[PDB]
Amino acid sequence: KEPEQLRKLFIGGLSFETTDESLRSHFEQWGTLTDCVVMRDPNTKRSRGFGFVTYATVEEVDAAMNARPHKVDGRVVEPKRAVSREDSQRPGAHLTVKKIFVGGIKEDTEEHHLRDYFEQYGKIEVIEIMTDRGSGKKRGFAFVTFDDHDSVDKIVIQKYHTVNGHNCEVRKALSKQEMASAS
DNA sequence: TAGGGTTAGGG
Repeated sequence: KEPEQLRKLFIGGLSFETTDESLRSHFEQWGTLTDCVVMRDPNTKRSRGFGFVTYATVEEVDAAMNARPHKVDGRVVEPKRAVSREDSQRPGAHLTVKKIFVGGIKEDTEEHHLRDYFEQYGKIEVIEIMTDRGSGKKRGFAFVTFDDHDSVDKIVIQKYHTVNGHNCEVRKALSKQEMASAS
């Protein structure tokens, strides 16, 4: 059995009217639900506008994500891979982005090294292996842009990534200003 | 639109 964290989707933008039951009614169309909850304010019981659904397998999660866009109780909602409580504290953890930062890549890394690891996650649009503009020296990191934000979301929730023979660190790309704001 | 009484003892 796969870990609960990887079987779970965050569902944002729920209608006020959505309950555990109507959410379940919709998302069971793509597999067995082991968990399904709408988050509510404890005192007022009013919906917080989001919840979670958990499938019995990650394959069912993939099937649900392939069926976007999802309309639940008359509202288009925003399903996202569930980011752990720990990781949710990091700058940019919940951004909707198509680009990843790939850190700690060998100096002799070439585009094909990145394709041979990342193409299995989604359609690649742009690969940029970064060099210093003045010196031409390799800087040890790259950016990869995909055609679907879910490709990025599914990558960054995994721990290890092997490029050009060795582990690298993969994070959602923060803009120049976001990087400054995160410092 | 980021979590449900779900996060650092006591030796």
